[PDB]
Amino acid sequence: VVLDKYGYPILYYSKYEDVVIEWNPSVTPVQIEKNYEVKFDVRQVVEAYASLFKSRLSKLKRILRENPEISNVVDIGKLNYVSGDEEVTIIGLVNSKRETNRGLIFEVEDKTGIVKVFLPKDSEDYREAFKVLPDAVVAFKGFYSKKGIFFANKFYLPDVPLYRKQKPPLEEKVYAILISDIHVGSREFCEKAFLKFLEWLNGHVESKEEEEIVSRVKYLIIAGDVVDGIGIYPGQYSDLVIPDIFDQYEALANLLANVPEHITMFIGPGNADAARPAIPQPEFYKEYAKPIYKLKNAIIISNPAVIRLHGRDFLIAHGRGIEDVVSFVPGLTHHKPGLPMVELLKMRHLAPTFGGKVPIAPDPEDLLVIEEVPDLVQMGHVHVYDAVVYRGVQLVNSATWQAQTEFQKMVNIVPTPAKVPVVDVESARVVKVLDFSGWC
Ligand SMILES: C[As](C)(=O)[O-]
Ligand SMILES: [Fe+3]
Ligand SMILES: [Zn+2]
Repeated sequence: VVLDKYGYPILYYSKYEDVVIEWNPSVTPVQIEKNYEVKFDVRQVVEAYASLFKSRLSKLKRILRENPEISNVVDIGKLNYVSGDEEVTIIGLVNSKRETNRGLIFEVEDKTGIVKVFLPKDSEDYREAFKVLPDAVVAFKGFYSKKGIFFANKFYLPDVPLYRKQKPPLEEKVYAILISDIHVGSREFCEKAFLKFLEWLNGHVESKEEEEIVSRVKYLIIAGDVVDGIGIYPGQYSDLVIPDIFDQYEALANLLANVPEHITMFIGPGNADAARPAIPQPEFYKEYAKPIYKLKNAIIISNPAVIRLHGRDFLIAHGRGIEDVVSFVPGLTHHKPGLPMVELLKMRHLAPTFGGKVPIAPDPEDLLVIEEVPDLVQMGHVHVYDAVVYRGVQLVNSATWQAQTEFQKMVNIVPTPAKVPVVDVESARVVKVLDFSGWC
């Protein structure tokens, strides 16, 4: 039985009040100038979705036009004023996508019209066109039939540039720790493993290599599902140790209060959090999440957000789009969220698909478009660790602190709890993975 305060689910144990972890005096932190900036945050800004699709198409059409190979772009509404002898390019939204034994049939839409696009079974770009999600913005080079079909010979994605200038080296080596899906309130929350991680952060390490990493750790990024929430799925009460949303954030803040003062924490919301029930999520609902807002070394970031650390762009998103990729693309699955994350980077959109459990807000501007090329992309949500480099961009899933729940077992989700990516800010790369799973 769920309860509501002003409409929101609030309720249906210890809150780590006693938890006190002090810094190890034996370890001295390396004195580095903290160079950080929230480069992008959601808060820095008839048909309900008309303005959103206009914004999405306009933004991604700009990214496609930056490809030197994309030329002779013509409006879809002008396609039969074009003779069948002229090779043209069209840019538009993938409205529909259907496979025949003879190839792929797309319904592509721009600001001027809609057209049926055919791509033959084995056009060298087929593998990519077979993977593209609907409501993504793509380009097609080909000829118009005059029967109503665009016979494409080439398919293009917004993508990331193959060549980008290397960044100047930093004065000192600085590390960033990536975590997500803590799920405080769940019986499956790896409580001891997380306490051992807080000890590790406070210089309580047993090797010299770890000691030189801990001394240089200045940033901690939390990519959503910081609490387990209330009424997220039917039967969730059976798994909750803390069945109160206020007490979940209070328990979380009591743990996060034990994060060293020299570490700047960037905390973003997820789908389990007391935040907007659609994406993008500006922040957390301050009425429920107040205890984390009061942490001295914490900065509440939006979902999505872009954090510039020492000149390196870290794009932080919860990871709702990984689900869209695994459902729509056969062959791609969890156990490896790295490849689905590459597809979102290539589409330059975090969650293009409409209709899923993935609620996309009918906002005026599409803030889910990856407008600028990041150095690192951090996502959570799927509860499986992975890391892959695509064209100099590090794609990384920060896993979870939650062991396999009853519900996860049923929907065949196999998590990799307590696996912590260690990021070298200079190269914006995962250099080590801390494994605290022995405590699970
Ligand atoms: C429990 As979940 C799959 O919403 O991180
Ligand atoms: Fe989660
Ligand atoms: Zn989630």
